[PDB]
Formats: sequence, C-alpha cells, structure tokens
Amino acid sequence: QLTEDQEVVLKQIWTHLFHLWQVPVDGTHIKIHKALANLDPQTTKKQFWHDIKNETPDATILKFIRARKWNADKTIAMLGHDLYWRKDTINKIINGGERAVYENNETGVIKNLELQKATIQGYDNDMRPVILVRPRLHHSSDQTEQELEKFSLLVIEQSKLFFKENYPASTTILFDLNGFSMSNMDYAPVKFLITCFEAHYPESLGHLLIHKAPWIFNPIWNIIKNWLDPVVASKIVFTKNIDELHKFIQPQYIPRYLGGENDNDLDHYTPPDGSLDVHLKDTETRAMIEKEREELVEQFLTVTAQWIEHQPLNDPAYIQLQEKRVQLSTALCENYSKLDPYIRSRSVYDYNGSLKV
Repeated sequence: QLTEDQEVVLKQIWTHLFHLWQVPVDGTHIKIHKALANLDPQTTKKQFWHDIKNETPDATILKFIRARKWNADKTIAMLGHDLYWRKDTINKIINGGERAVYENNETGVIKNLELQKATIQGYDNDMRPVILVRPRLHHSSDQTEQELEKFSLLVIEQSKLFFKENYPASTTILFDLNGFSMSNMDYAPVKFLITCFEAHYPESLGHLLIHKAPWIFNPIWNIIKNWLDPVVASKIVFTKNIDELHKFIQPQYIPRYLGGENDNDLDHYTPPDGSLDVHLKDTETRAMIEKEREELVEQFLTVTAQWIEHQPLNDPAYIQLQEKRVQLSTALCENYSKLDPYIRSRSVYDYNGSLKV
C-alpha cells in the first residue's frame, strides 16, 4: 500500500502530466509545470504509454518519485528530462532487436553482441534478471562510443523484459573482472553508463557485484566511486569466490566457469534466426491490439483523474476507484503481453527459452 503523503505525491505527478496532456482533472483536493513547459503534449503522451510495458503506470512513476526522495518538483523535473531524451529511440532499439542490428550491418554493435560482452544469464536470489559483464573482452577499438551506448541500451531494455510480477523491477549486474587489464579499460563509456543510467533508469539497479577485481582495478575504483551516487555506491559488493556469489545468485544461474551450474555457451554466440517473428507482419491483428490498448489507456486516464479529485480516502467510492485503477493497470500489462509478439523482433532469450513476456 501507500501512505497519505506518498499517495498525495503520486497524485501530484499524475496531475502535472495530465496538465501537459490536456486531461481534465482538479488537483486541489489532495499551469503546466516548468519541467514540462518545453515538451510536446501528444509526442510525450504516446511515448509514455508505449514505454509502459510490463510494469503498471503507478510503479513506473514511483521509480522517479523514489529516485528523487519523494520531492514532487524534483520528480517532475527528472521525469520531464527523461521524456525529452527518450522520446522514440529506445523503443525502436528494443523492438528491432538483434535482427535489426544485423540487417543494418551495425558493425560495432554486432561485434559487442557476438563477443557476449554483456549477456542476461538468469535471475538473482530476489528474482531480478542478472546481466553478466566480462570486461576482459572489451577494446575501445571494437566499436564507436555511440555503438557501445546503443548496445548498452539494448541489453538494459532486454533485461527489463525479464522483470517478474510481484518481484523487484530492477537488474542485478555481475562484473566479472577475471583477466581484466588496462588494455580493456575505457573511462568514457564508464561515465556515460553512470550518468545515463542515473538520469534515465531510476530505481532500476538491484545489486552491483564486482567479482575478482585485480590489483590494477584499485585506482580505477578510486575514480569510479567519486562519479557514483551514494545509492549505487552501496548497491556495490566485491566478491572473491563462488561462496560469495551464492549469497546473491543461485548456482543454476551462475556460469559454470565461475563455479556455477549454468552451461550456457559464453564463447560462441547464436544470433536470432528470425524463426519466431511470424506475428510481425500481421499488422491487422496488431492494429486491433493497439486499439484495445488505446481504449484501456483512455479509461485509465479518466478513472485516474476521478481518483485524484475524490474525497475522502474512506469513501466506498474511493475503494471502487482504487480497485478500478488496479484492474486497468493489470489489463494494460496483459495488453502489452499480447502486443509484444506483434511489434518486437524475438531476442536470443526468446529462442533459448529464458524470456517469457
């Protein structure tokens, strides 16, 4: 549940967005904000409801709220900044999948995929997806910085598709520094990933495991820890052996070469063959599913405005309004479930049985 104060914060954020989108609502019983004064209303509305996939709208907005310590103005500033930067890039990346990268011959992205530099390798003890990162296979020589960033964005969005209902909507990251050397070091993408993840994936980091760091890493760490927010800086734990990793991940997901039981082939990549993408061209069904979504979206807005004006928090009408918001939230996530085969090219995880949307 949520408290009085917290709910009022949530109501305020939805109110600001409603003012941007021209949704009737009265926010006094709980004009366009500075943070949203320079955004296009319908661009932002369509992009926001697209990026809503397997989390409920309330959970999506609460990530920003908690990221800004429950300060409404801070929260709406961060959310407007994200809406400005995101608009349609990421959605195109994740929906195109590896297939689009191959078809467009994006050499550096392809190289990163084929090295399996960063792969989703299972779930942690709290049911978060685990991205395994192996920096000993990194060379700044292998890709543009834009390429490395697009690759980063694709793996992070892939991870989001693994989020499980009733479990943290966040990703654990295992940096295996075995055999890492300064040949592999690249400060630019370090700092990119830090600031972009901080500004655009709030509350999306679960555990950050730095495993078998060599001595040459101590000075690197002295730099990176001063770029890190304190939130992330103690999401961070240094692990030395399989017994430490067991505190965070079960052996069935830990790669065999680390002492675990996961025998996934990390030295040879199998790219999506496209076998599972047959729904991508039945555009008629897809349009019907998107019409369903748009109807649910309008209903959710209407009910949400109702709930923001309703008094008191006692009311049986309040009971009903809350329950309706929950029901429409669930229906939106099921609708995304149904939409996914019609807009998203299958990833390697859809083929190897590990991802179910």
